[PDB]
Amino acid sequence: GEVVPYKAGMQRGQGYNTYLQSLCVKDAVTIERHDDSNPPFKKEYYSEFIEEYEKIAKSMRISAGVNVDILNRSEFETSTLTYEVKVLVQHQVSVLDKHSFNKIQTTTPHATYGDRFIADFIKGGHFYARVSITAKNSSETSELKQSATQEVERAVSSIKRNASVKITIIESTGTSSDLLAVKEKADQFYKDADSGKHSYVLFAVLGKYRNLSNFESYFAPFDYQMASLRSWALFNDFTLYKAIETMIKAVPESKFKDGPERKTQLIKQAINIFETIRDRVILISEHPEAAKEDPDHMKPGDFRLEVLNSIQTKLFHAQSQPIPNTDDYWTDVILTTKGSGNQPLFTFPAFDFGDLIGTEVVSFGKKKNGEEYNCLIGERVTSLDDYKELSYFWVFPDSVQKFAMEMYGVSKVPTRNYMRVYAADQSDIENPRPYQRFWFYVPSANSPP
Amino acid sequence: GEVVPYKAGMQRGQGYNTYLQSLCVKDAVTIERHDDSNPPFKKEYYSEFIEEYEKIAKSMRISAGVNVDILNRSEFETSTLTYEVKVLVQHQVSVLDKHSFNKIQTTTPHATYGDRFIADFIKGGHFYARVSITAKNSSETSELKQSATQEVERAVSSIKRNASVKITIIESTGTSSDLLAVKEKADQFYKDADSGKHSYVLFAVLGKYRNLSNFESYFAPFDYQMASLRSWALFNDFTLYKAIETMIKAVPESKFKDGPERKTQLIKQAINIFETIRDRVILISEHPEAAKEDPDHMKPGDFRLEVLNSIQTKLFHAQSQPIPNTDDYWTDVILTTKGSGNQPLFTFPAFDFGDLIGTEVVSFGKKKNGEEYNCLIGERVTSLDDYKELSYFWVFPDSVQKFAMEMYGVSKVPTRNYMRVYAADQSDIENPRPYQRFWFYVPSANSPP
Amino acid sequence: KFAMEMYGVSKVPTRNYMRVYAADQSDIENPRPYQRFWFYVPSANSPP
Amino acid sequence: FGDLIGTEVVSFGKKKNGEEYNCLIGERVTSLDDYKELSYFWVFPDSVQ
Repeated sequence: GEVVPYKAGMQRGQGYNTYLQSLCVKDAVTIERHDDSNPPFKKEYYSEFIEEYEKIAKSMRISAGVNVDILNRSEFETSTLTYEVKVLVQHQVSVLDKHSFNKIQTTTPHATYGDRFIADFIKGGHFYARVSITAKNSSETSELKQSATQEVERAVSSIKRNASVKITIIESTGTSSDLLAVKEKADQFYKDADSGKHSYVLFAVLGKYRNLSNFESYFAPFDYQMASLRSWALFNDFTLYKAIETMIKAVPESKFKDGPERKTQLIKQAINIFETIRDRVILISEHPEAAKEDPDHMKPGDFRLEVLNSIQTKLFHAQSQPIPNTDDYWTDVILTTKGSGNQPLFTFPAFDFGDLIGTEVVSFGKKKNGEEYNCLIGERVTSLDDYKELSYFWVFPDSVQKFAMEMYGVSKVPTRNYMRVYAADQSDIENPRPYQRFWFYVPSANSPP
Repeated sequence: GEVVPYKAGMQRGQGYNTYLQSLCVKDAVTIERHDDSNPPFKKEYYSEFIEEYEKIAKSMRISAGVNVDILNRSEFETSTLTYEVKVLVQHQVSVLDKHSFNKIQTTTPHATYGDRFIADFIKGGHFYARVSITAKNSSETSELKQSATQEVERAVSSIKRNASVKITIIESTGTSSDLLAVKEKADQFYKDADSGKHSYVLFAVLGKYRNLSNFESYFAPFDYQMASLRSWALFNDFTLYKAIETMIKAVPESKFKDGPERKTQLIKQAINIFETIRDRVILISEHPEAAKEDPDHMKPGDFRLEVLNSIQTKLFHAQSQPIPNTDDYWTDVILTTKGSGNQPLFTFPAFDFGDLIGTEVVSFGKKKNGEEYNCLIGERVTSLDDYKELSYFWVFPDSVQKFAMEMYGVSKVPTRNYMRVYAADQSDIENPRPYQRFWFYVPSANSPP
Repeated sequence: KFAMEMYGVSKVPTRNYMRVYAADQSDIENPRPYQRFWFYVPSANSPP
Repeated sequence: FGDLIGTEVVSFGKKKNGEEYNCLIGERVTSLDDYKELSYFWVFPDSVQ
């Protein structure tokens, strides 16, 4: 605990609850700048100027000998210029400042002051440029034809058509011939740093209230290093529980098992237990010694299981299409519509809507311009043009505890797009067949409702 | 104890607990700068300007003698310029300053003041430049053909295509023709030092509170030289224990022997004994004479052993593939999948996941574009292109106390990629066979659970 | 419980013979050529 | 093993590109290229009481 990423609203000289990573009382510490001078700084400058692809190819074809003449010319020019710089400036914290501690009013000084204060801000800067000057593609051409009666033919002529200047400039600085223009700003940035105008807040340096001279032990600051280490299993469960609030809200009503009165008490059940872990965290602020007690709240895994159990599913009954000129070899099409003469493989619950994290879609790509069978995970037809979604449905690419244990694997024959989807094994993954795209797990019906 | 690497947040004139290497009260010592002048400095300047690879090769081929003509030209130019400088500036500590000691009222002056204070900061600077100007690769070429009826053919012409300017500049300085531009900054850096603007904090000089004139023996500072020497076996165990906290956290739940209730009490057991050694260190601060007492905490080795004992393993049963045109010679393939006609060699627990420090992976490289058998440790197929993965699994490259005692060695035949992996010996290392890549130890099943 | 009955639009490219029919959820899944749009009309079975 | 002051290593240099037998004290094969290692072991160049 010596640095922390900048968080907007930070005010120099304020408490910082290093465990909760929140912000605390402002102006507890007054820093007097005895000397007005920018701190020492460190500079970097990586620059590239890629070759000048200068290529002139020129033609001169003449033929004469009722006398005829031929005079043909050509001219091809190229010029690819590229540029790139990256300037990094990092300042330091001045060593000639005075730190003091001001007294505030709270019967709970621990929650007001916190643990550590923001002494000085680590400042810096950044630069990033790219110039892409495209070729000229000069195309000077010409033809002539003098037969004897007379004849002239000069209907051949063309000129350059190319000029691309792509410029990207990314800067983080402070207030006080395109290749060359970028260079001057890039070089001026180097020289500008020496003037010490590159004051952009990057990091904050933390200091302990004990080291303050003016601190006469207004309180006993906690040391959260061990408390944070012990209470890590709880911190992760916080992010997971917050994420699964959006699980319930995102999915619509028309795909809940119990119907109307399932959204609210699933939403309320998650938030009610979100309170239990949030107040446990707030309790650790008052009593870091309370980190010993084990959690007394339902696991995110068990509650997540409860979420998926109450979700309707689609019975994607894969069917083996029969194609002529095939013996003991079928064509597996995963379509929900019953077919005639197609052998059904298996009928299983599946997810026909997104908004359920941990799931990805397997959208078959059928050529509208042809008949090729494709199977792309998380890649719809919309990426390409004139293709058809035989079937799209989100699924779990990986297994889950006691829910998604049965397996499905995709295999394709390069010569002929006969979809070969079958119940694969951990060995099909270990030793993959040619053109085997992806494998996915589907929920097991053996789960108890 | 005279110098210490800079630690951000350091404030001139503050206590320093040399044993704990932490920071203590700020502004215990006030340093008055009687004279405003930068201290004497030492400069270095190492410079290289590599040759100018100037190479012109030019062609002039003519042939004439129904009269024909041939006129061929060429031109090849090269110019490789390289540059490099390294400027080091180191200041000194002024000898004409006054040091004083300010009183802070505390019941524990030892833990507040510490042992030594930060008198002056050793300042300096740095420079590092590299210019790589690539060749022009001028390619002037031409051809001509005059047959007698007439004929002209000039369809041969090309121009230079190369211009690379790689610039890297690394600077540590203070606030107040690319080859030549770098030189001016490099030379200006030399001249800039004379003005004494190269004030970058590098080292901190420590002073003893006893030598202060104003010190009337406010306390009796400890001498931690002997205490630190005695308590070194404990300091190492600290870093090891902190490292193995991430051991447990990194590895997932699905590869723990006891399952759910193994992560938390393995995590808690490590942190609980992390407290015991951290408080022992904090106790040495109050009582350095307490360095005599031997440790009363479990060894990192024994606790580490406990970590690996509770880890599931993979039974990589190596099998000898039979290849035609081989007598009494097989092909050992280390694959977990049972094969037909392949002789199994040994079946052993192994680690199929990283996140366990002290382990490295042996990822076979199988040519997807061919059939070559490869065996690269810590080097996957991803480095190359079109290389199927036979087997990858992390292992201990070295032995461990009473866990990893059985050996495996890799040998390969240059003429034919017949993987020759066998139970090697310590002498197989001493005298290695040709193309023998690596040897590794696998856990011994004889360990008592 | 209001709009449950379905209508679907289909058109023949060669001749513009409007082919609008009572489609199904599967007609959406596997659409015929030049089938433009499908829409639901209120069901008279709703109780007033 | 090193780490014992007052000791130096005698690392035989065997040509991997050939068969020459070499014996260099405190000079391993790493200084040169393609030299197999026969034996390396730190020893006292001088006597001790």
